Amino acid sequence: GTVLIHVCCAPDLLTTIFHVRDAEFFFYNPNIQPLSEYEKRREAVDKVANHFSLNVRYGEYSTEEIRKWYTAVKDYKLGEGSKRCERCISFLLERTAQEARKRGHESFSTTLLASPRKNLPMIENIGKTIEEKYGVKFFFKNFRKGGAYQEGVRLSKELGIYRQNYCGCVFSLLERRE
Ligand SMILES: Nc1nc2c(ncn2[C@@H]2O[C@H](COP(=O)(O)O)[C@@H](O)[C@H]2O)c(=O)[nH]1
Ligand code: SF4
Ligand SMILES: [Cl-]
Ligand SMILES: [Fe+3]
Repeated sequence: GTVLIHVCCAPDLLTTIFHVRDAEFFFYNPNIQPLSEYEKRREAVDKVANHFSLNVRYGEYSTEEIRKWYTAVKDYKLGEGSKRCERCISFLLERTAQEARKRGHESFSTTLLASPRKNLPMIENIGKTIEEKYGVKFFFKNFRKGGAYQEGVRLSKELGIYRQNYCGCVFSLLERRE
């Protein structure tokens, strides 16, 4: 009855932990470029985990791992919200479900469900598709409900947690400029 929860960023982790109790977290995001930004986001997650004694596992981040992600999304390099993001989130959640099976967790989820930008129907579709493939149950919750999003905002402010202004990939950084 344990869940492995992919973590995109510390602000969305803060929103999520208002609602989840006995979870292992999995910080895996080869979509975040460049390395300096990956490390800044990772350190914010580490700060939250130390503050609240969370159990966080950190996934692979390497030139090889980034190349695998880029292959998955390359054919739609379109805007945010399109087939490119469907491929990106499926890549992240596939790796998470793989890890969940390896570590004995019967369920998996993602803090992307707490992000106000993301498309919840798209994420739930991806999660349920991956559930069918790996036999790890996808746990869906609107993590922003119950006032948790605003609750994540005030914890982020009090803790001094880095709050990014682009989704993470190079494409989203360019779309930020335009
Ligand atoms: N700082 C912060 N970023 C978030 C949060 N939730 C999702 N994000 C990500 O940060 C990106 C910031 O993009 P923008 O704020 O320019 O729209 C979003 O598109 C999303 O991918 C959050 O709660 N706080
Ligand atoms: S905008 Fe976000 S979800 Fe879409 S491809 Fe880039 S990192 Fe992935
Ligand atoms: Cl995010
Ligand atoms: Fe996030």
